[PDB]
Amino acid sequence: EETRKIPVPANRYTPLKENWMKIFTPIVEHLGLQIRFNLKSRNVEIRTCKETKDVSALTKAADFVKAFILGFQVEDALALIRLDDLFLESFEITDVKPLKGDHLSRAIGRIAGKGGKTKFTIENVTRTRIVLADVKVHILGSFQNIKMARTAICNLILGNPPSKVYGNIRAVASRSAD
RNA sequence: ACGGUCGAACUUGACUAUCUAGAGGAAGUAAAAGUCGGGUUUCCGUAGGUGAACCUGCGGAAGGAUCAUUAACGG
Repeated sequence: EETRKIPVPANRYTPLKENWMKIFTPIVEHLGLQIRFNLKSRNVEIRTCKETKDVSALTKAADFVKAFILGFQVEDALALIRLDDLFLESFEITDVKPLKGDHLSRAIGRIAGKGGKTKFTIENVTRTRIVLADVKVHILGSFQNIKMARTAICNLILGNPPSKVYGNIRAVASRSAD
């Protein structure tokens, strides 16, 4: 029996505690994996028991809990539980353009937009989920959808206004046999 | 008449300033319906790319649209 341990930061302890039943129930019910949260090591531990139905379910659960810790909602990583062709690609915001200080903050703003609206628009077009950590961007979706979302985000964080980005991603989504 | 003094003005070169004729050159204008025919958020300073514009490099600005998380840490 093998196990996987994944860490949790201090800012994700309370979301883990509130959503704990919605996390451990799908892992143990139909995947059949033991789960605990070590408070000393601050780790979510997932284990294979005799009740595990099939191999690689523990990898599925590990991706689910890792996606929840990175900042995604519990149902958007339950999508990683159910679907097979889903991945979790992430990058830093300074990876494409060296931005210092206030400029960097403005880049973060034009991933969000007003009220988060711009971000949601990309999530509507690329069919992905984007999480903005403090200087990090995480995309959950299919491989081509991750490519479209990262193209939109990289276009946003090197200077393009949101309307041009919307038009470009709508043209690409029309061309992508969606 | 010698000499001294005040000194107009005259001649010669330089510095000039003004007035006044000009062969020629480079132009433009009116007359010829004569001949041939897509990219960009907005900038600043410096440098290069054929002068400017524009593009790129380097360093700066916003005069550019912040969503989500963050009470435990004791045995």
